[PDB]
Amino acid sequence: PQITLWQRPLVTIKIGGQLKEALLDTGADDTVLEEMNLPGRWKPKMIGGIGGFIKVRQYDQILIEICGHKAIGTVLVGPTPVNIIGRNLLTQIGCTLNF
Amino acid sequence: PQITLWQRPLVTIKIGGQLKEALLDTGADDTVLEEMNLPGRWKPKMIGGIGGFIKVRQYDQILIEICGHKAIGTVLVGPTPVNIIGRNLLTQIGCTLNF
Ligand SMILES: COC(=O)N[C@H](C(=O)Nc1ccccc1CC[C@@H]1CN[C@H](COC(=O)NCc2ccccc2)CO1)C(c1ccccc1)c1ccccc1
Ligand SMILES: [Cl-]
Ligand SMILES: [Cl-]
Ligand SMILES: [Cl-]
Repeated sequence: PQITLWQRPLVTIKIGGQLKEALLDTGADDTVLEEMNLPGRWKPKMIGGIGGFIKVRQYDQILIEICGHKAIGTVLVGPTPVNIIGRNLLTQIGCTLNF
Repeated sequence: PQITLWQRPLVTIKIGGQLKEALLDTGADDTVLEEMNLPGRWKPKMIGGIGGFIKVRQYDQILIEICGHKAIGTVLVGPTPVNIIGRNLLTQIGCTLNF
């Protein structure tokens, strides 16, 4: 699809068999989701946002569907104002910016 | 142009006669630039994101040339870690997400 930016680019994602709403964020290098359960082991990661740095849990090779496109990659879990799909997964779904 | 997401979507902007580098951020509702002087009246605002909030100055009706395209709108100025072009100006240049 072609998504305009008059409103927030919120889409449905599917992870762990559940639907969630998430923001397509070209300013984010990584994908960060609000508190949830994911399988396997996690590693520590510090991420910097507009307000400062936060600790998150890094899970690798996680299956996630974004706006109907399947991806398998790194998902960070932590305190975020909204679920964000960052460039690591936007590249997997073939997303570009155009003007 | 078609801007890839393999790297951060950084472009050249021109504002107040100054050339700067800025991030095209579909996850940002607003445009926020690192500390600089702008003409006219301003009012304070708090903007939130990962890590919390930052206090910024809000200037309205500001002219910005983004990657050669003129856009007018509100520009926030404060302690952001990177210059961000948010949706309020991305819409003006006809920027869309495509996949
Ligand atoms: C009242 O309205 C808001 O509070 N709006 C928020 C917003 O637009 N706020 C905002 C406005 C102007 C400039 C910068 C920012 C802050 C948001 C931008 C988003 N992209 C980059 C995200 O990049 C980072 O956080 N840095 C690195 C990183 C790496 C991996 C994963 C995430 C982030 C930089 O921050 C918004 C939002 C909040 C609640 C519900 C829906 C949306 C939001 C918050 C946090 C993340 C994404 C969006
Ligand atoms: Cl990844
Ligand atoms: Cl505006
Ligand atoms: Cl349009």
